[PDB]
Amino acid sequence: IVGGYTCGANTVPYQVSLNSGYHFCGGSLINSQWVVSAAHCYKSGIQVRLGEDNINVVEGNEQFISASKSIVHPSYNSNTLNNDIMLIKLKSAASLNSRVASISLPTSCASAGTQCLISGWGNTKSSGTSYPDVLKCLKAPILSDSSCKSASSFIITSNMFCAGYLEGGKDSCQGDSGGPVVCSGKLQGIVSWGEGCAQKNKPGVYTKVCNYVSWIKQTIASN
Ligand SMILES: COC(=O)[C@H](Cc1cccc(C(=N)N)c1)NC(=O)CNS(=O)(=O)c1ccc(C)cc1
Ligand SMILES: [Ca+2]
Repeated sequence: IVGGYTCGANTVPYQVSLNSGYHFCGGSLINSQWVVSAAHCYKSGIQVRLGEDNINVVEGNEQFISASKSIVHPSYNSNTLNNDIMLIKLKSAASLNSRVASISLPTSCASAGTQCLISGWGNTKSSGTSYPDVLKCLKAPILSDSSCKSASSFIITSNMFCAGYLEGGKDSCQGDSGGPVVCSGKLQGIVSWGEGCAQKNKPGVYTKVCNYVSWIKQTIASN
């Protein structure tokens, strides 16, 4: 997260860390046994860490659970990152509480100008590198599709949306991928891609979750 603020211990209870010997992507807990992340975060031997704040220090509210099955979206295109969404099922159900809680799926798609919460343990520098140990947060509004294309020249699909500031300075970054974008109390996006970080006229691009609710529900009810 570039230009954000320290969230505060366990203030984002649905935020998860994907670990394969080290943190490599974020994700969101949608129920006691399922996690949603980005398909480009796919990897074998994934361990899900819940209740995390400082990812390098056992603080007491963590739950480390191995994944038993990973399901990348059937139409994921790694070249364009269209349909950049993936489902991860935990070996055993997590114990839900104040510090470990699920986030609800949307019933409608968020609209332009809506303020959302983006979070992750990603890089905090637009130039160079600096990775934080604690969870960072950022408030950012959804942008209109035309305004996004006009300024960035990005080729967006109907399964993506832009959020951030055309002025630059604030944005998600390397390592935040797979993480949550929450608006109106529901999971509306997944950190997917961008061009550099916090660059002017180059806002972040996120997977539009409201288009995948049906797929998610059907997959979870049968796996
Ligand atoms: C990979 O290194 C980076 O600094 C960022 C990471 C990132 C990830 C998710 C969201 C954001 C964000 N801005 N909100 C940033 N991505 C890039 O800079 C990738 N763009 S790119 O122009 O470098 C590029 C384009 C196409 C290919 C095949 C490879 C690389
Ligand atoms: Ca910890």
